[PDB]
Amino acid sequence: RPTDIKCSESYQCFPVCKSRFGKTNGRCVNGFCDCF
Repeated sequence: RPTDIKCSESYQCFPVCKSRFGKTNGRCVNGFCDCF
């Protein structure tokens, strides 16, 4: 899902998502993290 976690780039999200939610990967949609 999309969040409100601000990001400039996708590789910023990926580890945050893996850490926090335990998701497989993350990607920066419209400057906000989308984890999946």
